[PDB]
Amino acid sequence: MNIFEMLRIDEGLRLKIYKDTEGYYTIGIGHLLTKSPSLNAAKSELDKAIGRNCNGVITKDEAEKLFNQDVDAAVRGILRNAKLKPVYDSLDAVRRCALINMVFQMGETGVAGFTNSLRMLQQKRWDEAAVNLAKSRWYNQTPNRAKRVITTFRTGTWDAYK
Ligand SMILES: [Cl-]
Ligand SMILES: [Cl-]
Repeated sequence: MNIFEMLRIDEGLRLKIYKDTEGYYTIGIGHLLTKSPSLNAAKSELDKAIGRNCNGVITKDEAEKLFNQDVDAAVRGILRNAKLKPVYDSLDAVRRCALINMVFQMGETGVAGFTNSLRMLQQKRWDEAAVNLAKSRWYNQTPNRAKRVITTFRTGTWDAYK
């Protein structure tokens, strides 16, 4: 299993503008378009993203293209971030996927806000980091996904996804 497969499980795939768990306009594989209430602001962001007139709908190829860009951007952001980079470098391959997952869903900033959990992952205190990660809005708002990512951190295997 790889990052793409993991995130595809967590975000699903939709070819028409949709609202995410938070009520924000999204398309494809978790590609956030806008936080603006306007469906028109979304359609416009969509056209800009695709470079064509989409009218709120895209093909699977287009969805996958956006997906490739988003994962690449997530990874490059972690590698450029002073707070994230060191955690990342310290982890094993599977657990690195889990940090990418969080950054994809919640942005660099968000993640960088989990100070204490980050410190615990760095020290490799798995069970304790797991407990701390759960004490978050993230866990309360999307418990099944959070559980999956959290289990990945705790065990270092893909069991939660299998
Ligand atoms: Cl809490
Ligand atoms: Cl969930």
